[PDB]
Amino acid sequence: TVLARSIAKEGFEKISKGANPVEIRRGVMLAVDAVIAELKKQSKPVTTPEEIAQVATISANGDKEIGNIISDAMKKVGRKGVITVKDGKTL
Amino acid sequence: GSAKDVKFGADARALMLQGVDLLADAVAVTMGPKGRTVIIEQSWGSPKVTKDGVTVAKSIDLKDKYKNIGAKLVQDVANNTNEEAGDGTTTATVLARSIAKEGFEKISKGANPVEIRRGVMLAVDAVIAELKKQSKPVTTPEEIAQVATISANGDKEIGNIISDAMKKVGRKGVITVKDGKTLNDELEIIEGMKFDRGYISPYFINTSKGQKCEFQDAYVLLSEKKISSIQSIVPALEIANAHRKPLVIIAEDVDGEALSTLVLNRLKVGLQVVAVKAPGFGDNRKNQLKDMAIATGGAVFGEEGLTLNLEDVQPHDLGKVGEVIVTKDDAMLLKGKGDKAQIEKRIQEIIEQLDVTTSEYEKEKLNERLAKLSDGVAVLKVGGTSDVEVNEKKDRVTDALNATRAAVEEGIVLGGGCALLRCIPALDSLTPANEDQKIGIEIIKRTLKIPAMTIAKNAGVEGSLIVEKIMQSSSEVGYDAMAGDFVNMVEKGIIDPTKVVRTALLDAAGVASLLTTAEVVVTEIPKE
Amino acid sequence: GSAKDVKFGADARALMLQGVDLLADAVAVTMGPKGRTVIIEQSWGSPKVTKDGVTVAKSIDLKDKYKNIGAKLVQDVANNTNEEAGDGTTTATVLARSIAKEGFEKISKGANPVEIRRGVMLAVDAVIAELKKQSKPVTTPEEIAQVATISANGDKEIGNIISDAMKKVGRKGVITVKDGKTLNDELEIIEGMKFDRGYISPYFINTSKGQKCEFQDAYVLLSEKKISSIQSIVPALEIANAHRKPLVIIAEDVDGEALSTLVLNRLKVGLQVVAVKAPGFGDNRKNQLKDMAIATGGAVFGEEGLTLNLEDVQPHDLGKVGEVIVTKDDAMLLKGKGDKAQIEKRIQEIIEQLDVTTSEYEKEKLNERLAKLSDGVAVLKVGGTSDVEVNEKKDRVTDALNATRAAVEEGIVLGGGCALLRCIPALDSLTPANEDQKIGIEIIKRTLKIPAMTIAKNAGVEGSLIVEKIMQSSSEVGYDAMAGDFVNMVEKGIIDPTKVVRTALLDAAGVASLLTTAEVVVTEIPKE
Amino acid sequence: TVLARSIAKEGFEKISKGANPVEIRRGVMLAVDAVIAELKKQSKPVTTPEEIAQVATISANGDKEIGNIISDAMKKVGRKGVITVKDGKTL
Ligand SMILES: Nc1ncnc2c1ncn2[C@@H]1O[C@H](COP(=O)(O)OP(=O)(O)O)[C@@H](O)[C@H]1O
Ligand SMILES: Nc1ncnc2c1ncn2[C@@H]1O[C@H](COP(=O)(O)OP(=O)(O)O)[C@@H](O)[C@H]1O
Ligand code: BEF
Ligand code: BEF
Ligand SMILES: [K+]
Ligand SMILES: [K+]
Ligand SMILES: [Mg+2]
Ligand SMILES: [Mg+2]
Repeated sequence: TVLARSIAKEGFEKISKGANPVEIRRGVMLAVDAVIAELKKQSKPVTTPEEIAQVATISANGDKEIGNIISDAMKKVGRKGVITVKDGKTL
Repeated sequence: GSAKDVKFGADARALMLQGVDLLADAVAVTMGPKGRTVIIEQSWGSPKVTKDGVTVAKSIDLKDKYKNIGAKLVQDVANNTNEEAGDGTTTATVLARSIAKEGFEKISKGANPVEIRRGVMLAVDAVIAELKKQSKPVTTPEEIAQVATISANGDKEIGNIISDAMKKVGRKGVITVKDGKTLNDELEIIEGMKFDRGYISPYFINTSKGQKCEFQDAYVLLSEKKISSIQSIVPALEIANAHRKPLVIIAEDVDGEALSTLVLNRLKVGLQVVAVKAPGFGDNRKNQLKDMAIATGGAVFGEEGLTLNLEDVQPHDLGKVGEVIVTKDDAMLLKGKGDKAQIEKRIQEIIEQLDVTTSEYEKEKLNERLAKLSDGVAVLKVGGTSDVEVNEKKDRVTDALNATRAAVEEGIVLGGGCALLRCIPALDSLTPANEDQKIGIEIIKRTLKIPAMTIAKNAGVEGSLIVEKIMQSSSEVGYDAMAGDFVNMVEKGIIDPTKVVRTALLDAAGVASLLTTAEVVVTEIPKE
Repeated sequence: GSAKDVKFGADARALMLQGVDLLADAVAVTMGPKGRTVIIEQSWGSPKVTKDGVTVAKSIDLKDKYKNIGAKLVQDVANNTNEEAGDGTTTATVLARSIAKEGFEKISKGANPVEIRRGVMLAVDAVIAELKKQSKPVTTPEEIAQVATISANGDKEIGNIISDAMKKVGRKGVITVKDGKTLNDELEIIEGMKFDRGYISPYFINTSKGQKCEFQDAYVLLSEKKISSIQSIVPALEIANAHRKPLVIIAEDVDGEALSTLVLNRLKVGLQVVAVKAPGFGDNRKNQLKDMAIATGGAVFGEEGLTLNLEDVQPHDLGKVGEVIVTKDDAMLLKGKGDKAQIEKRIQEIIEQLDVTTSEYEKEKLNERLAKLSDGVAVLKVGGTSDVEVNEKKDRVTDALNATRAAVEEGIVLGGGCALLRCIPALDSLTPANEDQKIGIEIIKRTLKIPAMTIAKNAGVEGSLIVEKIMQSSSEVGYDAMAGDFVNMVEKGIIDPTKVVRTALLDAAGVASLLTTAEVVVTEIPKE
Repeated sequence: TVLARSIAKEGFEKISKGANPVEIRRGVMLAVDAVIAELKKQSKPVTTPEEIAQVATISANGDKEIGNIISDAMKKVGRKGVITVKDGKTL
């Protein structure tokens, strides 16, 4: 959403009388294609079960118990197994 | 009746022209390259984002009764052009406004607006007679790629896909567009026959693969009504087992008894059979099973007034196919040995049956029978990342696709507006019968400049200045509004179907020149 | 009951006269050449664009109760004239207003409005008695073309089409207009009989064309009640196959059993048959099948108190037709060999059957049977590019077509208003019985100038100046408001039916001279 | 006045976020200095008394009596004399 607003805001400024927004669009998508082409180069596969524990901990807003539970559940079922969450009752 | 309100003379003319000017200012921005999109609120979900000048015109409905009269009559122009030609609706709306505005000036007390109407139509007849002279048929498959590329807002992928789809299917083949799912566009050429229905029992799977029943050189049994009993089904299988070939059973349905027979002989020693219901739903399948029969060479059984029965079948009475592929939701027959000399006679029957009638549903399933039977159809799955995007590109693909089919039948002509600008010298030799018809011819002479002028205006340059320098120039020279300089056209690849140019002009002039003959306007009271 | 509001004297006169003036100013602009169209808001779709002066009048309904009374009473003038003659409705509305205005001026305290009414009607009687003297029958087929050309707003193509259609069908033949599809107008002269009903089973198509069954030199089987069984149908077909001619089966219906036999014998060896139901709907078809019978020469089977049965048929008992054409929605019999000496006796029975009765629907289908049978009917499919245009051009075509059919029965007279202007000398010899009757005669004497005056006005010239220079001129001279100069009329081709002139005058004077006798007006309260 | 609006209109378009209106002013005055310096080159002095009648005739909305009257008044008083107008009474 912040990326959407930023492209909207920066787009609703350059619209003068001589600008072609449709070509600006073509350039926007050329740039997006090239940048998602760079992410994949500097990407690296996740191999160790501690990288699973880190990915979980970060997107859970830094809750480290969540990271250990999700890493444990994914070790005992497989990284492409079926984990599913429910409304617990305990504390 | 309803309490009404009347307005006379210049006051009413002004209000309607305000309605016209609004609806045309809204649509004029979407013209040519450097044209611009229009966001329309959809009442239920996310909005539309268009560039087509009918989605823009049909949406805009006005509060005031007099302005709405102007808007409605412009919707009628944009709509008549869309149905008749498929592109050129913005070209129509701007030509319409120009004829209304130029008309709501020459209306003095002594002017005869009806004779002016007659002169306007004298001018239009001469100009569409001049377009047809300077027109030329579309011949090379590079000209097809060009027309498609132009009407798609200069997207060359659209031009190549449509030219490719039209080379492998024929210039009058059947191309159809769908909401794609991937990110890129795809050309899928269905070759052969297929209907949206799978095998009944998941025991016919002999593939050891993705849930398929797969045969080669099979027989076909076509039944109109159900196969209820063991009695009716047994003779066909004796034939199939005797000749030692697989068998497909296409019927309205296979009852649990005949079904229990089929599954049994499949699971033990291993007779090769498989069953599917009919395409459907009612009266249609009766024709469509008949189509399949002559495509493979055989007879539909249980027919109403032939009543070919199942109990007396014979091996020649079964259809023959080279290979059969059946999944859980669809069956495909590929290489029917069906005496092509007779299926062509069939095709000719179905094509006249559509030229005769139209019901939007009989003609729908009608084209289904041609496509399913004829030379494989092309389908175009368009890409995109979000929904509103796909609907835009899909509006452009269809306008690109309609344009090419209107060029192959009626020739091409210069683009950028230069098609009409190159007709004014035709108007300069008209000899009007009186003063009023002279006014009309001058109305058209001015209006022919509007298309080129509105493209330069949208490009950000001076409109009339570009128009003047074109007319001074040669016959093949005109304005490329993207590159922003003058070019030869056909060498550069800017062309439009002559059909779209002439129908756009004709539907606009027709409607507009009648509005300008008005003197009174009667509207319902706006109670609340 | 409902709370009401009363108004007396000059106040009510003024308000009603305000309502009359508005509705008549709206329509007066649509008079003669150089008249101008009027756009009416339709509550649902694109608006109308008319020039007919009743479509303009029946729409205008005013908010105020008193002005609306004026409007309604002018609407009733315009409508009485249309139904009686079919053209001249603008002519009536301006005459009605002129008698109303001149009447709400002479109403002082000592005047008697009802004797003024009596004087007006003495003047009107004298003038329509003068029209009939200066009337002359229309004889040459060129005067037909002129009457049409004039009342169609000067469209000469329309005049040639209606004159041609009336040469090939008879001056009292049956011409009827339809919404055409092409760009130009088409005259189609239907030959024989045709009814709006097609074949039952789509297996009788032997044309390999636009879904037609086409026979030559066929038999006809006319049945009043259904053909249910194989039993009743077989003997007729044995006749048809033996004589080796096709057979058509017009019955109330063909039940599925005899139908199954018909379809069977068609699809194998190939007996030539076809079936259609009766025209309909109830008691009518009983007469129309009998009409069909004697037109071809045969017998209707199952008749009530004759009950000709199907099982004992004979080849003379079947009708014979030279050519048979049946499509998916309509069948046409062309050249029935029916002993013309007897179909003529039938015509005489049906024409006496209409002179006796009138129900607006019994007389409707009555005329359907006459036209269908003898001289064939003409249809006039009108061109145009958009809908509103076709609807406009169609209002003008019908007004021309009503004019020609009202001229061939009651003669022609000068046009441009000169018809009435050449009657004023008749009023100058009336000797009124008292003062009030003199006022009425003077009212009409003034009113007779209104038509010529309102035409010149729309043309942009001085109305009354042209009217005077006409009266000073000879008897054949008057004003061509298109060319803008004085001409002989018949040599120039400006003429009008005497029927439209007198009925417009008579319906206007009739209603207007009664409005002017009013002293009180009672209206419902305008609650909300 | 028409030249002013055209400069205002054309000026209130080029004002984006990165444009410098004050430097645009400097260029405007560079252009104006350059153009009034070209007028003075293609200018020519007025010598004949018919060109006086012509200038007067033009700026008076083409009233030729006015042009001749002002030429006569300026022949009889000097080209830098004093002419002055009053509310006349005659026709
Ligand atoms: N790249 C271009 N340069 C100049 N003119 C063009 C170009 N592309 C299209 N045009 C012209 O613009 C007009 C608009 O065509 P149309 O399909 O009606 O566009 P729209 O769909 O926006 O109305 C056509 O007459 C066409 O020839
Ligand atoms: N070309 C013409 N020149 C002069 N008068 C004409 C011409 N055409 C029609 N008129 C007159 O105008 C009147 C209007 O004709 P009609 O069709 O009844 O009126 P409307 O215009 O309401 O249809 C008629 O009396 C006719 O004689
Ligand atoms: F808006 Be386009 F010319 F159809
Ligand atoms: F409007 Be017309 F006089 F019928
Ligand atoms: K568009
Ligand atoms: K009229
Ligand atoms: Mg379009
Ligand atoms: Mg009329």
